[PDB]
Amino acid sequence: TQTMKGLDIQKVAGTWYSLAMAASDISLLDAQSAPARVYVEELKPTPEGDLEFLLQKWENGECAQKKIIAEKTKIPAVFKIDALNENKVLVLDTDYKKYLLFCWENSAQSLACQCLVRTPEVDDEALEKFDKALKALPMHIRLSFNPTQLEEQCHI
Amino acid sequence: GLDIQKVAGTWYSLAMAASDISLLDAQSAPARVYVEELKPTPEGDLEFLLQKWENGCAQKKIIAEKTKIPAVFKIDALNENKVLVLDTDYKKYLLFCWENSAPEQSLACQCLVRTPEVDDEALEKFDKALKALPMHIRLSFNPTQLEEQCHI
Ligand SMILES: CNCCCN1c2ccccc2CCc2ccccc21
Ligand SMILES: CNCCCN1c2ccccc2CCc2ccccc21
Ligand SMILES: CNCCCN1c2ccccc2CCc2ccccc21
Ligand SMILES: CNCCCN1c2ccccc2CCc2ccccc21
Ligand SMILES: [Cl-]
Repeated sequence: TQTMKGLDIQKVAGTWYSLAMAASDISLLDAQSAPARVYVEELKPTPEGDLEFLLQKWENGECAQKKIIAEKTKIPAVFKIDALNENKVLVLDTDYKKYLLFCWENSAQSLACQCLVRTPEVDDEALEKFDKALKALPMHIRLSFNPTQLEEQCHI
Repeated sequence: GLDIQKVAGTWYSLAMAASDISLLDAQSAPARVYVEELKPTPEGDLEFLLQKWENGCAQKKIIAEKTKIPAVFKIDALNENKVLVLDTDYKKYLLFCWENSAPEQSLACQCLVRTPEVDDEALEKFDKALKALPMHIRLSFNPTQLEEQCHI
């Protein structure tokens, strides 16, 4: 999986909306509570060059929040979220101002990718770049959300 | 022009898409139905033999009655539910949609193939047909899922 060259995380800070999602396996995304059914609400880079994700997910009939710190690695658009180097964040592309494409990757191979946007509207260009970036990847499910869902907790 | 005799026989649901996530987001979801067989009738109707996952595979026959429009079939007498055949080469793939027009229109489309194998060309024709439709969920099956009927 190829990641962005020359990513500056200082330019990704702020609130985001998970516009579309895709995964290598149906059961990662299909259920409301599926393991990869996670909604990115905010990105916060640290001075150290780590990337904090503020996430929402449906559990046990309620929307829950979690902060995940993705730690910098030797590769500038690749972050680790465990000590065992099993789970990674891969940033594929961003124009900073409108959209950001990234994947969760687990190499115990599971892949769940998202198209994030800065404003809670459909961006056809962002969706097109998302689809193009996914062309090389073995995705078996894709989901996209309407503007109304983008503004509700857990995209209800 | 669609020839319903040539669409007869065994099929496999390779991929599915729908206008609404909740139509396809569980084995239990209303549009999560797998096509096993198409049978044309002498009267020019099209029988869909389906399987649906229920409490861990149940079989269902639905008759799609011919209309005055070719490749458009009605499932009920209230003209609420329709089958639209989008495209087929008879021997490899068939694309179709369930449609319902009862406050928002529902659409659920499939790519059927003649053998339980991934067909990248058929999946590409399906992807092209869906570009003009407002689909919010899409999923495709691997050869294991193709052979295991309703089980994925
Ligand atoms: C079956 N439990 C799934 C894990 C829950 N999860 C949450 C919880 C709330 C919001 C986001 C997430 C995503 C990932 C994560 C990370 C760390 C602990 C729990 C969770
Ligand atoms: C497989 N690890 C936990 C499952 C959910 N998860 C995914 C999903 C697909 C690919 C990788 C990962 C890595 C960790 C992670 C982090 C936050 C949400 C979901 C997930
Ligand atoms: C492996 N590439 C799949 C080809 C297109 N495909 C996509 C595309 C992007 C994300 C997910 C999927 C899942 C399967 C699917 C189902 C129906 C049409 C296209 C696709
Ligand atoms: C009784 N089932 C009604 C809904 C499921 N359904 C759908 C789904 C989406 C769009 C149209 C339809 C038409 C009816 C029908 C026929 C066969 C399988 C599913 C469905
Ligand atoms: Cl989608």
